[PDB]
Amino acid sequence: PCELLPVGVGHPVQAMLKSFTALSGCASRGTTSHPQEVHIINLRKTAEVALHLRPIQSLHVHQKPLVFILNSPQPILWKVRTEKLAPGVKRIFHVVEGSEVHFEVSKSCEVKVETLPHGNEHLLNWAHHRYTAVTSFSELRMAHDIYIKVGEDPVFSETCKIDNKFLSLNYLASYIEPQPSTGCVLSDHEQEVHIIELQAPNSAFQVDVIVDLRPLDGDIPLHRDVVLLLKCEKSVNWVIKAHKVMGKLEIMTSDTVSLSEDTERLMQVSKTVKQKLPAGSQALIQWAEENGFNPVTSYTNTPVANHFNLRLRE
Repeated sequence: PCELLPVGVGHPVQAMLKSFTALSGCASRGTTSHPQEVHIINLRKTAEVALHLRPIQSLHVHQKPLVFILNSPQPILWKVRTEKLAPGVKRIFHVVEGSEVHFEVSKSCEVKVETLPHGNEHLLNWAHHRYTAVTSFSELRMAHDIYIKVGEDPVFSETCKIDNKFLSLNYLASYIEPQPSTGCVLSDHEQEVHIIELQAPNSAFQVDVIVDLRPLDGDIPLHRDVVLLLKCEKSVNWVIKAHKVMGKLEIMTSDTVSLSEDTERLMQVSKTVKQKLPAGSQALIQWAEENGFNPVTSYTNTPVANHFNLRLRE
């Protein structure tokens, strides 16, 4: 009695794809002997971007003058959020026409509108003409939030040589995109059994696929037993993150399973034993019903995702 269909917003399982948007970059300690730090962001395709700023781990407070060169193909409204950045310090922002910068405030700070080149090397050259040395360069495929850790890190060489394989935890951007699925809702004894069949987690091997478990409500914690049948064509590590749900948790899969500390505390997780599950909705619902997991609540088939939001009834 499972009529498989493209799922709607009410389906209990909602798939998402999380990704880091870095394309290329560099970092340098070469600004140490210069009066200011220069950080370049080169964004690729009104748009709003939150720019989170904090010092590198080896610094308690950051007080060195800052220069941000914020390049984008279309205008952007920048929202600057800072933590442990000393007030009253001269911080400059170079943006494109139509772009603006807003802060969580006039005190040694200005926004300059520029004509900026689009090529990475040309933008780096534009910066070298105004400042002798640059602290970081990050080319990004887009983003909702950009996280920059300011300060001259000693691990870096003296120059900024852009590299398409460069990655620093100091300069990161995150993007989360909802993904479509097919599936069906079928239905008891304060238990829910959910079958998630993922075709691909993104060819990055043994990557994490998060299963986030919460009440649909969000304000009221639930007493519910949960059974998860997790199947993937590729090798994945299923990461279980339960919130505001207490009960038995049974996981059926041939893959490895990581449990969050909150999950092990909230729920009574049965020792996961590797289960060889069949493929397809028909064979998976039948397997569940034959191994004492009755009734099945839902089945979800997802072509691509590395994050699932499972919301339990009431």
